[PDB]
Amino acid sequence: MKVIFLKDVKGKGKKGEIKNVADGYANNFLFKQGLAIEATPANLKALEAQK
Ligand SMILES: [Zn+2]
Ligand SMILES: [Zn+2]
Ligand SMILES: [Zn+2]
Ligand SMILES: [Zn+2]
Repeated sequence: MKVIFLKDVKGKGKKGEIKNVADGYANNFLFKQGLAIEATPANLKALEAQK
């Protein structure tokens, strides 16, 4: 699934990147720890507002 990285995650992604990752890794690690959010239209809008 496509995510937006909020923080660098070594080996996986860098803050600001939008990219595809394994679903289990997004669900159980990235989302759980606030390291990325789902790359939905709503989230991109909200994120751009908060930047
Ligand atoms: Zn999926
Ligand atoms: Zn940082
Ligand atoms: Zn970095
Ligand atoms: Zn946010």
